[PDB]
Amino acid sequence: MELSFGARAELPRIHPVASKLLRLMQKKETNLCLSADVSLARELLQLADALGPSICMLKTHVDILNDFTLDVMKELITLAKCHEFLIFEDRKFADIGNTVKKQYEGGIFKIASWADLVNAHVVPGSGVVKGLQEVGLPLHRGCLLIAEMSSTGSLATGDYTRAAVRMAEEHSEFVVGFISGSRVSMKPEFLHLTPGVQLEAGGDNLGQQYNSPQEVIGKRGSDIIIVGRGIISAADRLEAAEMYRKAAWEAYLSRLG
Amino acid sequence: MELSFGARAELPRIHPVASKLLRLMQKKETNLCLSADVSLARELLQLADALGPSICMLKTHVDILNDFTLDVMKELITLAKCHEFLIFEDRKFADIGNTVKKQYEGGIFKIASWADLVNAHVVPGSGVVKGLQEVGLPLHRGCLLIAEMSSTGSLATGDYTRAAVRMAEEHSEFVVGFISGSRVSMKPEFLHLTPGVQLEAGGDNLGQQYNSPQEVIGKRGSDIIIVGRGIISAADRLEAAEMYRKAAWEAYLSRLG
Ligand SMILES: *c1cc(=O)[nH]c(=O)n1[C@@H]1O[C@H](COP(=O)(O)O)[C@@H](O)[C@H]1O
Ligand SMILES: *c1cc(=O)[nH]c(=O)n1[C@@H]1O[C@H](COP(=O)(O)O)[C@@H](O)[C@H]1O
Repeated sequence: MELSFGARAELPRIHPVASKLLRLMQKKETNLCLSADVSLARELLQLADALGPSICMLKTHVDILNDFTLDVMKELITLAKCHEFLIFEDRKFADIGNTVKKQYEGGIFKIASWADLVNAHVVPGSGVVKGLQEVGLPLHRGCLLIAEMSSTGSLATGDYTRAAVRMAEEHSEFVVGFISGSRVSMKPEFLHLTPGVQLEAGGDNLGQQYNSPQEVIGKRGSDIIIVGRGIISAADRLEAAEMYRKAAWEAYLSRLG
Repeated sequence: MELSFGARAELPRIHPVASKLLRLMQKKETNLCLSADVSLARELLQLADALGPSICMLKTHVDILNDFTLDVMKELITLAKCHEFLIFEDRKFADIGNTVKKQYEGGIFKIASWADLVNAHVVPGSGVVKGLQEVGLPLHRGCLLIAEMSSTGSLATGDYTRAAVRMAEEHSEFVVGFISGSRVSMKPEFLHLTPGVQLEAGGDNLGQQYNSPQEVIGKRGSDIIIVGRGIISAADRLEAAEMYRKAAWEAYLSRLG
């Protein structure tokens, strides 16, 4: 039974951050997450402001921003609130629980302070979730687990993927979904976000593989497309965002009915 | 056919960074890596200077330093050059090649500018290495691949571990060894570094598991112990560093002859 995003936002077991996301996706007719892979704060903020109305989420790698400051993140939060999107830091935590707690809370980035969502690899065991959870829980944050990767040679397959799904189910108080190439859980309260998405066929020279919105959302049953270069490399990033938005939304509509 | 660290440093296929590390290990009679998990630059620099004579390597998590600057790294390098230890940033890269490249060279940390060694998870496939290599090779750096983890429920086992070893052998121009719990390659050009080490049996509250230096170096055939809290939490950190050094060094001597 396929439910709309709006309905899924009202599921009994839904995390408040997931419900906030699903509600705005429904309101704005977007299941597009912009992967804002830029190195300048000015470009990041200009993108967030211009594309804000077209996206449900903005994915960051703050560790590549050459002029990061917490004030940059303050201005980002302002735009997120104004245009209604969540902020997802793609930190891909992959260390023991005691370490990731500090990497999430502390340092120069203070990620937990501005990021609605973060994600984690499951290779260290559930301790990685337990550690992030100690920080994220009171702050009403959520976490995505990396069940599959988009890159050539990915070891996130078979039993590895299954362990990711189990770990998510076992920590549903904080884990709100997956980074994956397709649906991996049948529980509707879990979000599926998919990177490796472009309108055109291809990859890059460093192992990335691309599939289309239609394939990923329609055929593979994912919820949200994550798109970097497909948008960022366009001359007009707003036009490109709209293109990806309409693709992903219609693919979702067709799956519904 | 086991060779001393001094002999391994001279092997024809040895990477320069590994050779430099092996020679100072022999000179100083230390196969101890200090895990300097502190949140203040002052404390990082203090520990590095005080414990420098006892260690072959200092392992950092620069993303937990509340007051990182590149000047703090310039100074760390001064101490490293004075006391003769390498700097290892335990960044645990786990993203696609295109992204890790920028995370290694760029952002606020400029890791590649100051870290002799970094490490990477193998889960994304070999693109994670090819990306890092593009930055590391020009800068004369080395990389360790994460073949096994110390934590409860680690998925870095069996075929995953084998994939890590193959990935290393196929990228021997940049990969100089492994993060592992035991010897996983029979090639003497590769280093093995093992975290999860304490004199006493135990673990932490978030999935860390500990084995002793004698078990890890002696029985399991690893080269270098990585120790954080075992030293930092002791009342006398110098005496603590010396106990771990002497344990690890004696275990190496006994295995050798
Ligand atoms: C994360 C996990 C994964 O499996 N694949 C990925 O590509 N990523 C991150 O998503 C973004 C893809 O951007 P693009 O290829 O559309 O430009 C990127 O930031 C990568 O780190
Ligand atoms: C990295 C990989 C691994 O498998 N296990 C690890 O513990 N780590 C890192 O090593 C350090 C262990 O420190 P301690 O438990 O001796 O204090 C820590 O920095 C962890 O991130």
